[PDB]
Amino acid sequence: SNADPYIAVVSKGFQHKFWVTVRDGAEAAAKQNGVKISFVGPETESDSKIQQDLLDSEINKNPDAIAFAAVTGDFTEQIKRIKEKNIPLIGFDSGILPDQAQGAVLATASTDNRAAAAIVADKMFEALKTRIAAFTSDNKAKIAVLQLDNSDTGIGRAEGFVKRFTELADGDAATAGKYALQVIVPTTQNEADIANEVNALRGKSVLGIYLSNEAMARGFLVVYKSAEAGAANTIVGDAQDGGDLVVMGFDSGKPQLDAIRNGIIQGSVTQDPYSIGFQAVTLAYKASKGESVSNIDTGAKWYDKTNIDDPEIAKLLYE
Repeated sequence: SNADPYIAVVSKGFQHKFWVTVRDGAEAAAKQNGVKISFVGPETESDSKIQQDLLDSEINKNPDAIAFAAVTGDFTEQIKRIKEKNIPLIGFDSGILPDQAQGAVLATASTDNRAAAAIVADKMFEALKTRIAAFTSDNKAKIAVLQLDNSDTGIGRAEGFVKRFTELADGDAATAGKYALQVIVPTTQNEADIANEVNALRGKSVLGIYLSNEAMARGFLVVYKSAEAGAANTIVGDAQDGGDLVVMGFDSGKPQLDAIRNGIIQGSVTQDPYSIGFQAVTLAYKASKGESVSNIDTGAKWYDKTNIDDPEIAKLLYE
């Protein structure tokens, strides 16, 4: 309220420790602007019904504004009510799916998925361009894209890579026509479903694999477990040309970080969770004051063995 400023932040919960850092960012912005926040989310990201309930509970408080990062599910009833109550609504992280927003979402603070994925395409092209030139139109080099789902996030993290990789590889006459991108969506983001898709990529089948999220990386790591020559379940010698698989990811988490340290994954892109949270509350606060707001791109950064322990990179990663 005016006398006791209050903004509701409905998050994806703490299944993934990324969200501890987002909370830190949010609490910082809240203190800077003199506003109390709630920071509430489901126990796991599959608990859509509890996230619906928590969002309803917060709407009922008549907060000055709401910042929202939707898990998978249908929040149209809640967003419809927000719109009717004229509560300013901000998305953050993946925010509100566009087909649910109903004209009510003023602005969103988030990573640009397509741009982050394009960084991975740039690095993959760099790594594979000489290797691809050895293939032919009748026997193309293959790069697999493990797309996490058919949501806005999965589509954008896949499309961003595909668009940029195609631009680079068609633009270079030594590579054009000699490659094919294989876009694979596992039937769920559960372990067996992802591992079973990664199984078809064994045995000198592909040159590279792009892992669109942490769940993809975990599933991949069920199957590939070493970057030593001659070792069980190794990336070494298992590429389509008998070289080593070039595998790149997105986000972090301990299994992924260890895979980068151990040389199984060449590198990944990280988001800036603190900034996501800080900018979410900032936008919400400004919108609560009737100030004009606009989408904010919090960006993404490549990380690899060379910079993983740099303090400014380390602070973006999570276990």
